[PDB]
Amino acid sequence: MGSSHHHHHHSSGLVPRGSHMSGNANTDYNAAIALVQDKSRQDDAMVAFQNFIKNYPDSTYLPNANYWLGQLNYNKGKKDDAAYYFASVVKNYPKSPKAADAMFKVGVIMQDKGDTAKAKAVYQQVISKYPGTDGAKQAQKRLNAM
Repeated sequence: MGSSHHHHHHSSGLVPRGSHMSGNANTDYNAAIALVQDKSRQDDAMVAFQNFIKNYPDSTYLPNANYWLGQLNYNKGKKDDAAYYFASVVKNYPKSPKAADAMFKVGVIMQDKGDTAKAKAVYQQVISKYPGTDGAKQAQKRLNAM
């Protein structure tokens, strides 16, 4: 009918039992969504990360796992869909690098759609607004180059 969202598969294993982080969401998610980046795993990410952004509230990168999706899903030709993905993560994660990163990268699609005039300003923003962050770092090139 439409009940394809039963809460399960939350405990994968390990369960950090140290003073440091173990099973870093950073790494496992960067590994999940690295799939989106992977031109052979664009779908395997959507399945990977679905585990992250929806089924891993417990994981730090719950929001940002969507980040990697916000950039890459866009570059998948979802110049619409991930464009809002970013909007979601930049929103959700105020402290993520994604707020910058996809500010930069989804900050990129604009020109693709035709806001290299307006949205180019987006870049200028990350550089100064998101300064020295994943986005501001790469957006600096767009501020200077393109």
